[PDB]
Amino acid sequence: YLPAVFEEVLDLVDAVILTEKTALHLRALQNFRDLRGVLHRTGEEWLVTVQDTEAHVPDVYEEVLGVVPITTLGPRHYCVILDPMGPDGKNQLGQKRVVKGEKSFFLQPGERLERGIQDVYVLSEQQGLLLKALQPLEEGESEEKVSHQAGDCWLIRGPLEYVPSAKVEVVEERQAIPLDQNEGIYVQDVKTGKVRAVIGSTYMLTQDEVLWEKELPSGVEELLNSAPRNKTR
Amino acid sequence: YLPAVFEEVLDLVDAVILTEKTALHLRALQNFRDLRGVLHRTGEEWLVTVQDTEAHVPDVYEEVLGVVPITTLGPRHYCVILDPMGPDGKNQLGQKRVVKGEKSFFLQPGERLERGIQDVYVLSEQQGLLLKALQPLEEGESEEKVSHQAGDCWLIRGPLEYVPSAKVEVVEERQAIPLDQNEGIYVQDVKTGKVRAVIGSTY
Repeated sequence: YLPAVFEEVLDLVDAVILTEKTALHLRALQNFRDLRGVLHRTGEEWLVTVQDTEAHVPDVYEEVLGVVPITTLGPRHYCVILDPMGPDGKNQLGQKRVVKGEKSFFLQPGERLERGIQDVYVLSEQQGLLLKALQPLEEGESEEKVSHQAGDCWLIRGPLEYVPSAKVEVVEERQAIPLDQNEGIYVQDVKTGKVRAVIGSTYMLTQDEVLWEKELPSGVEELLNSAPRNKTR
Repeated sequence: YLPAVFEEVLDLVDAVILTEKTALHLRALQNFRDLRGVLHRTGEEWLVTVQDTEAHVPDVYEEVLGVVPITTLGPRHYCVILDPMGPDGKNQLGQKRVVKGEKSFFLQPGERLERGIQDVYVLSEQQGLLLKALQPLEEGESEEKVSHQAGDCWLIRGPLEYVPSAKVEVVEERQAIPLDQNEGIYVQDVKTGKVRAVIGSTY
């Protein structure tokens, strides 16, 4: 290319190789159309991928930001995208989206993940999850398909795979209570304060229950005759 | 070859010998067609083998990455290929494939193995494997051909050969319990907490 008398050469541009594992983050420096003829006003940010071109060229009206990696959610992985791209083409700022199930995408412009690629909750017959409805009376959208108030809590157990819905928060992992013949623990139903003693077979704590402490007034060294006895047992 | 006035010689190229035990990993530097006339866009990566040519030549539009060894799975060997090449011709990123049974292939571009050439589980009448369904209610695809929930666990025993399916994880190797006349151990059924004492024969 011979530079004309009126033209001035600055430098060569290198079209960054767009692979399946990478995407190009660009931003408009003025109102124009890119190589594919797409309307890009000043300030707007967009992504470029293999679907568009195998190598897009940093244009004079395009500012390169970086290289977006294909956020790959494995078969038992999930993530919570903050400020997710709505259908209108703007970030839903102050909201969040949940995605999972062998999916793979590029993180849309002006977004991020809460934790970033979390392991989908998988829990057996002896493993439970205590959840809390932080938002409002969702009768659909949860495994049970039942309404949860906005503040209360509940427990989900059974051999299944759970994931934090876009309304709820996980409180704790209900576990660790195996009982046999002539053995048990004390539990207090917090809602009513009904202290009781369950014995016999293995028992997981119902949503409103919690381990209760039974004090023995100077009768410990008698019936215990090194380790401090479990006063909830 | 006499270099013309307008042409400039840089250096000689050596076509790397493609054997049955080796494959050539190449990548496109621009949109073009290779010697065999195959469409290769920029950034794309492909493999070359004895099936194509006995010695393919690093071309100017081809970038040499390395030499892929034929990953040879023996008669009692297996492997778990991460990001396996789907039928569309792209890596299924975030997934994995299981292969075994005297097989031998070249690792497709942008892939790897979990452990890399594992010994297929072989276990006698006194050897068991505790497994855990990490994923969802697979009624087919396992030896038993029965559904497993997603989180529970089960045991497989008997004189057979097992392999980790593309859904399950091995927990432990059930073994080490031989009993005879007037001998036994205490066992607790964790699901119900039913502590009991089995005696007599091996269990």
